[PDB]
Amino acid sequence: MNPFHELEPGPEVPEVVYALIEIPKGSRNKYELDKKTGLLKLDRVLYSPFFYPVDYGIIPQTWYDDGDPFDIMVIMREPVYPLTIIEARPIGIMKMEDSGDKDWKVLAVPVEDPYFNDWKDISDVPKAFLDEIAHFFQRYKELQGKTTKIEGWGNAEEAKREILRAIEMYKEKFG
Amino acid sequence: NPFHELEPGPEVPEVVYALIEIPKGSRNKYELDKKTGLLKLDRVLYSPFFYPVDYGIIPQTWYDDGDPFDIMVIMREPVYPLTIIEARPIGIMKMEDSGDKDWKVLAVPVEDPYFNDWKDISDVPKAFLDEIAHFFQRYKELQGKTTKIEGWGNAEEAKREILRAIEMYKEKFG
Amino acid sequence: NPFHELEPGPEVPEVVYALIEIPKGSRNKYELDKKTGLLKLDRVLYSPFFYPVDYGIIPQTWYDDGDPFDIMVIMREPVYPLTIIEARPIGIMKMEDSGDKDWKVLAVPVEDPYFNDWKDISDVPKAFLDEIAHFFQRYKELQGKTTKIEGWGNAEEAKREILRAIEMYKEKFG
Amino acid sequence: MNPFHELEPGPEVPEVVYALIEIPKGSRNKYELDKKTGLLKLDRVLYSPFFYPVDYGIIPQTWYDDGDPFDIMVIMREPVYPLTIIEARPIGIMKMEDSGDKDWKVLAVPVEDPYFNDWKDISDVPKAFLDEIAHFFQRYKELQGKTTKIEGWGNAEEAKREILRAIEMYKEKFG
Amino acid sequence: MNPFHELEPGPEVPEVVYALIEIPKGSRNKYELDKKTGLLKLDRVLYSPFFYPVDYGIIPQTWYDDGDPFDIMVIMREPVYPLTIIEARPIGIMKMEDSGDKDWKVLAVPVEDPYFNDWKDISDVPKAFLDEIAHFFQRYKELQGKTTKIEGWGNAEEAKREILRAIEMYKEKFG
Amino acid sequence: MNPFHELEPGPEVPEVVYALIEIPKGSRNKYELDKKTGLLKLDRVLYSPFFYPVDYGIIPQTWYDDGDPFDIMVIMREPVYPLTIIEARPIGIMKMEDSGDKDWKVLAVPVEDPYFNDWKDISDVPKAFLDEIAHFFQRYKELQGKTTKIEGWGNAEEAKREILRAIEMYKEKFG
Ligand SMILES: [Ca+2]
Ligand SMILES: [Ca+2]
Ligand SMILES: [Ca+2]
Ligand SMILES: [Ca+2]
Ligand SMILES: [Ca+2]
Ligand SMILES: [Ca+2]
Repeated sequence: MNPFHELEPGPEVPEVVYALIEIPKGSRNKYELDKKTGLLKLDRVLYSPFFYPVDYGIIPQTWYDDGDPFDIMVIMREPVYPLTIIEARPIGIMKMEDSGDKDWKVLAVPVEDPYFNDWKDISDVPKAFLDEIAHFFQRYKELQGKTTKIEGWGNAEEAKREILRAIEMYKEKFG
Repeated sequence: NPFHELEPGPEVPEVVYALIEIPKGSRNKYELDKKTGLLKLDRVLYSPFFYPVDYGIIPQTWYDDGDPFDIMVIMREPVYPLTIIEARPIGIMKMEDSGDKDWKVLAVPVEDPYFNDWKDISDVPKAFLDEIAHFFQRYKELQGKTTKIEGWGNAEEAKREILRAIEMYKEKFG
Repeated sequence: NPFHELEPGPEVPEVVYALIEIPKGSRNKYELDKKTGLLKLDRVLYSPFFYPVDYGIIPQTWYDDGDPFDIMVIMREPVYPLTIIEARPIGIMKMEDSGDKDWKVLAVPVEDPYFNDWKDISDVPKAFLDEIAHFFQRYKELQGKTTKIEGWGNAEEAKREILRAIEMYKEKFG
Repeated sequence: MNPFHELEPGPEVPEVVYALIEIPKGSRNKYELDKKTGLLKLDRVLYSPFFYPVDYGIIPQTWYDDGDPFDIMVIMREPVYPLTIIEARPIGIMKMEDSGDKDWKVLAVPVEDPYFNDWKDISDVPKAFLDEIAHFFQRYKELQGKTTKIEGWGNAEEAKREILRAIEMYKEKFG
Repeated sequence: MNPFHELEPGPEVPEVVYALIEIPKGSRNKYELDKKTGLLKLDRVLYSPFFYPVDYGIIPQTWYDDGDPFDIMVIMREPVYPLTIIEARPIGIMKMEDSGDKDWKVLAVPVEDPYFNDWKDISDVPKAFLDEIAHFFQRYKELQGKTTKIEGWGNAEEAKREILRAIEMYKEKFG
Repeated sequence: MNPFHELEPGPEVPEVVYALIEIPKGSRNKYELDKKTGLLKLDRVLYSPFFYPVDYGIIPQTWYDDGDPFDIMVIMREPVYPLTIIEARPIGIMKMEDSGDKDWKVLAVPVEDPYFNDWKDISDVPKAFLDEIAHFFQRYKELQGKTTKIEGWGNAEEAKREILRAIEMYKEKFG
């Protein structure tokens, strides 16, 4: 069974969504979901000594403008294992373009860690942390000759808007 | 869902399967999603405690608290979530959590020769039993929940409860 | 011995040195050997709890409990024991341990821009303060010791106590 | 169901095969796929304080002379998680017998780590590294009283021929 | 200052000794104390994928027949850092010869971990654990062409005897 | 006191030098020796989620054009602890400028890991690995607004000449 197709986008969209984690914070290995089988697959080893600064994954049953499931980054104190489901509250969105593709990514916090109880919008995140995430996506494919453009951060309302768009796109492509 | 498809064990109740959800050393509490059988984050423990054992469930069991029967396996090196271990029950922790009978089997892996002579609760260092009981006594304290630890039962008692849980599953499901 | 040779800080009490003894995530409790200044195992915590912060002492301080003044530094990645960190005090945990005044400074590292806007106790998520207090409330429970947590003071109060501890050191030693 | 039966042997066999990893480098726990459910299973804890020196798994849809799927060892700088699929280039083969059975193992490098771009055959591997792998397999079951015999290393050409034979054996026995 | 010369052999010799740890359990790197300076030094990387099964170090102010400080192995649940002092209770001794040298090693438990409160003699240790330690020292230098002979285990009384011998030897060589 | 002043530059300079490690591979924390006490000090947390790709330290009793001890990078398979001494063979040198200062760094392999026995010059290192190290230094201070310039790599001969120059500079400035 392919988790991407079988799980709902979340229990209370768009206030609480499911994040299906593919890459735990601290990994230099970039994993993806195998399209056919739903197994974890190594996509590549990052060409530079950078690590994913957040737990990284996808929202099930979404589709985005770049022709992939919609990506979500979840701030976890202790990283989870790949293929773990996290109930996540979206708090913002990173706007960026990768080789002409709109490759925006939702930023979210776990609902069930009380540490983040007061994080509800992009302004609640330390600025240095946002910069470190943006710098990662700006440079992580530099040695592969790819250029990415970081366009800035959007707030929680914008993230939620985009999640609803992505859910609709999925329904139109597969349903 | 691995909970339904796997047998309770290759030689019940002397050897059961433990389906591990939480490796020793984790502060994240994981459970199985009941719809899909994927691992799911239940919560992050509110206190800086870590699971002192690999923690999971015995497949095709059901217990008084309306959940699969819990099992704790002592592993020298923790396994990954969703790993099956063949485990020998050596005892049982008796506890209530918010008025529900929430007993948990203590077990050792059959395939680690380190534990070959552990066969009953008396073979476990007492400081180690204390640390496990203390974990369950306090790990939900900041969530305002009360747990009562009632003590430890021996291997025979553990095995009786396993048989009871295997029967309860058959009733409720088929 | 690093405790005696290092100054209390480059800009007391706004910036102090923390000499780390125990990295976050350790179950082993380390201290400095007073004769040699080497790291020494004090004990293994009796319960499966881990230090929720990097834990150490402020050099050339002394406190009411007859020890160097304790400091807890919030580090995203833990450091190695015997590492010096430049730390900004943002608060103070008030607690008694077996009748001794055992207060501990809470601090953030100056050189991690993540914490640039943490300047007082109100900037810390309350769940995090709770988890620290809970650790010290229960970590010696199985050793039969009682600790009393009296609450948190703010940055100004922390800095006053640091000045007091720096003076106490000068009295007792030279 | 069971990734061993559902996945193809590789996207471009035998030049590029899939390695389905069961044991990450650094593990003292020896895991195997439960061939009923396809879940990871603990087979044993190694009796000696040795760790797997490579990420160890099987090639899907293969069968070998010893009556199990064909083993593959992938050199990863950062170990992956169990049940991860890696696209791998075979560069050689370890010839060994375990309890009288032909228990040969493919040695491979990941296609998507540029570090190994110039590793194409067995002669590209540091000799000390080949020795460490062989010594592990020579001794890891010694306290269990089993005997293994290390017969040496074959080159990439030989490894690829054996992969094709294993693919054929699977077809005859199941397909 | 050199810790080997400055620290006493222990607070209550031979019932409780100091172990100055050089190698934490799980390390493949073999560290030693630099003779001149007392700093940690890499001696070698073990040639095989084996890890030290115990925290490993020396007793300060001792000298043994093999012309080195007397070695001690401490069973720790969580490994310590190098150059950490542990108050340790000797419970046995491993008898072995390395290239003609008597290279016996004390086995000990930490006084301040209540897990080991009842471990007082060699018979309290699981047999499989003793075997795993012995197998490690039997084979860890095999690829270096060295042969070691394991002669067996002695009890707590014998360990204590040897500690007293080693303390006296030190006094005669340096004092 | 201060290992930087007490230790010799190496046992057989410039063929074999001592590397005194300050930062283990994998660290995002940047450590430096406190030049008053010789204790390890946190200099900064890197502003970006990058990790040191090598074990990083200094050669004792050296001084360089940028007014600090000469930097050395040691390739270790398993990282060591801070303040560990490694006997290292120089195989090359990274030429770079940091804020207008000549901040060149020796690249070296450990003498006592047989894995690197055949690494003797810069051409023996996989090109992707040299690129990853250079990219780290090109970008690791970008969010601090500092600029570094990577000028390329020199061979073992050049590295050894620079080591001798640094040893001489130390003598003139302190000795
Ligand atoms: Ca995308
Ligand atoms: Ca239960
Ligand atoms: Ca105190
Ligand atoms: Ca085989
Ligand atoms: Ca010896
Ligand atoms: Ca420099």
